Amino acid sequence: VNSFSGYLKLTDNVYIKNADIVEEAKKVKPTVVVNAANVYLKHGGGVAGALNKATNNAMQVESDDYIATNGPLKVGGSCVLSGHNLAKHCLHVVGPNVNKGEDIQLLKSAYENFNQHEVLLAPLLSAGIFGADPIHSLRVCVDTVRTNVYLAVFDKNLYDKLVSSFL
Ligand SMILES: CNc1ccc(NS(=O)(=O)c2cc3cccc(C)c3s2)cn1
Repeated sequence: VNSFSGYLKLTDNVYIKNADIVEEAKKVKPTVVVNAANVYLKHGGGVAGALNKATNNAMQVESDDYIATNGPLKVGGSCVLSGHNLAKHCLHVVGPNVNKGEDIQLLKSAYENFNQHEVLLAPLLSAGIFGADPIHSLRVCVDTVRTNVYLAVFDKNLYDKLVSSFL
C-alpha cells in the first residue's frame, strides 16, 4: 500500500492520472520522481523546466555540477540525483526527442531505467514537446516497465484520449 490516490489502474503495475506531475510530487513526496531530461540536463521547458522551477533552480544547479564531472548522458540513459523538495530522488531519464531527429527505438531503452526502482511517479517519455506519439509511449511503458509506475498526464484531453484507446 502506498500514498498514490485517484489513479486509474491500467495493468498489474501501471496506474494513470490526469494531473500535474509537479503538484503530484509535492503531495505524495514519492521515493522517485522521473524527469523527462535531455543529455545535458538543461531543464528549460516541459516537465524538466516545471520540476526545476518547483525546486527554485536547485535541480539545475545540481545537474550542472553532475555534467561538469561526468559529461552528458546517453539518449536512452539516466542518472539518479536528488529529488529536492519534490521526492527523495529524481531519476533523470533521456527519451529520444523526435523533434531533434533521435531514434524512436531508444524509447524502450529509456523505459528500462524504470526497472531499477520499485515505485516511480513518471511522465510518458518522449511525449509532449519531445515529439513522439503518446499512445505509443504508453504502450512501450506497459510492455517494458515491470516495477510499479504511476503516470501523470497533464493534458486533460490527452488523458481521456489515452484511457479510451488503451488496449
Ligand atoms: C501534444 N500535446 C500535449 C500537451 C500536454 C501533455 N502533457 S503530458 O503528457 O503530461 C507531457 C508534457 C511533456 C512536456 C515535455 C516532455 C514530456 C515527456 C512531456 S509529457 C502532452 N502532450
